[PDB]
Amino acid sequence: SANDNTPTFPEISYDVYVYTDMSPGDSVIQLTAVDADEGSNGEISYEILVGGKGDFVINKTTGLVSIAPGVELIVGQTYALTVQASDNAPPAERRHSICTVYTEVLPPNNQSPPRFPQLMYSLEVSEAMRIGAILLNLQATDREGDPITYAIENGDPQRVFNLSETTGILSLGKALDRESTDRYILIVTASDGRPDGTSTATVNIVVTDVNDNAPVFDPYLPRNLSVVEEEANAFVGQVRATDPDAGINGQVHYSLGNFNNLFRITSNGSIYTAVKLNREARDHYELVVVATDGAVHPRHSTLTLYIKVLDI
Ligand SMILES: [Ca+2]
Ligand SMILES: [Ca+2]
Ligand SMILES: [Ca+2]
Ligand SMILES: [Ca+2]
Ligand SMILES: [Ca+2]
Repeated sequence: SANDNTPTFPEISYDVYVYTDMSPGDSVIQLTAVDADEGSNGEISYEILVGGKGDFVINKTTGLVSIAPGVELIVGQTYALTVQASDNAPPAERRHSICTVYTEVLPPNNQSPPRFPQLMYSLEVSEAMRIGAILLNLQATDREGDPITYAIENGDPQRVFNLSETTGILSLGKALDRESTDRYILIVTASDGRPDGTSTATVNIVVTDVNDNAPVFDPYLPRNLSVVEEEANAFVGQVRATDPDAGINGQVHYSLGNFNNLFRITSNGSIYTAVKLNREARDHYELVVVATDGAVHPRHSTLTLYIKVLDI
């Protein structure tokens, strides 16, 4: 006879779920539309029209949608597959119907780990930062809404830092000092709860300097010194101090607390007689030299030297 019946699906739409762990060729859904108008015209030919985006395919005669060749399914991905049941009458006398498949990609067994907003974090702290002061909230959220367990794993042997098990706030647990340790680099972890479900991340704490160390003089350098009389710019002796702080806070500058019209001092701390010294006038000069770090909010140190002038 003629073509008299339209190839029809039983439903309008299909919600079906797909996973990350799937491989090419794995069956997604068997769609079967009835035409039942027997002839060439009773014989159906399926086809995805649009919305597969290269990650899906249907077998023409069977009506079976499968994962396409060579594709990796990204998680949390929407797809809407319009699939067309075409009957095999001539093009003139053809009939068509449509059906839409609504798919979402999931994680393997639908449970990713909890993920951090970043893979690395760069912090900065002053060694002077108050104990208990919060450094960083590590709010790593969990796709499925599971409860999170935070904890540091490596990079903190001291436990100088405390990461709240529940809240993910990173407080400071013991007092910082920069000379002890100049920077910490932690490894931190969120837990889904099961072993498969745990992400990692790295925090890079960098401690910055305060002037909390006065320049200390070398203990062994000579304090009891000699000089020749009747000589301007004559060498007397040398002092030396150091500062375990850094920057301008590390640089030491030598100054004289007395006798600065008589004696002078260099950048390096060498002391010279600025004028023609004399034994008949003054054979005991008890001089005090001062080291001051060249810093904002500076610190001082003193050293009384014992200079006794000789003649020859
Ligand atoms: Ca038909
Ligand atoms: Ca999870
Ligand atoms: Ca310090
Ligand atoms: Ca200092
Ligand atoms: Ca310091």
